Amino acid sequence: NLYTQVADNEYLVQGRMLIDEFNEVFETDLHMSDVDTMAGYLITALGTIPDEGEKPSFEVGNIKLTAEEMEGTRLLVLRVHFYD
Ligand SMILES: [Zn+2]
Ligand SMILES: [Zn+2]
Ligand SMILES: [Zn+2]
Ligand SMILES: [Zn+2]
Repeated sequence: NLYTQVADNEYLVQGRMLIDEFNEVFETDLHMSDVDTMAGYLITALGTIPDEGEKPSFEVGNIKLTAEEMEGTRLLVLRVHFYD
């Protein structure tokens, strides 16, 4: 699967998940031109590639996206929290 829940309002999302897929699953409104995946989305939004083990976040609307797992410079897994 491209994502899994871990707790109320909190999920792990594979970097390869399409932004459009994420919006369909989660009822969100993310958009970014010339970028198709959630890995590309978060990397672009952060503006810098995190070190392995470094877990910066980007907030947008009621969502917080965290770089949960890097494999070299590839963003493998995002953590997503939803707020009210
Ligand atoms: Zn949490
Ligand atoms: Zn740093
Ligand atoms: Zn390192
Ligand atoms: Zn390494």
